[PDB]
Amino acid sequence: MNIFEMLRIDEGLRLKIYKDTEGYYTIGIGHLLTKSPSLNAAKSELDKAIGRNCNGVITKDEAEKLFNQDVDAAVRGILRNAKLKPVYDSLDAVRRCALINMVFEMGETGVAGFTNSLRMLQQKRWDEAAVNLAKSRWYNQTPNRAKRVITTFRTGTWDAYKNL
Repeated sequence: MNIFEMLRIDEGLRLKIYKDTEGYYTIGIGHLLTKSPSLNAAKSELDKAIGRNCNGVITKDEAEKLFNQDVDAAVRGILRNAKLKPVYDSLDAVRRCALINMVFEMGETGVAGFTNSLRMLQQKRWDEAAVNLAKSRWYNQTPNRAKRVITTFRTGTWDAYKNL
């Protein structure tokens, strides 16, 4: 298991504009297009992102390209961020994937806001961090994906994805 397989499990693969759990326009593997209510705005962002007139539809190849871009931006973002970088540096390889996952989903700014949990992760207080992370809108809105990430932080193993 690796970061890509893990996020492919969490986000799915959709070749047509769809709406996320939050109501927004997304395509491919969790690639948010816009928070705007306009399907027309969405289609315009899509064309812009792809470099072609897609009309809401992309190829599997295009989804993967987007995905590669997103994962990379997530990693560089953590490493350029003063709050995240030190937590990432302190972690083992598996738990590193978990932070990557949170950042890809919620942005650097959003994860940077989980002050307390980041502090417990840096301190290797696995159980306490898992308990604090669950006290979030994040967990309440998408409990199954949140539980998988949380278990990954708790155990430092791929157990929660192993079935999936």
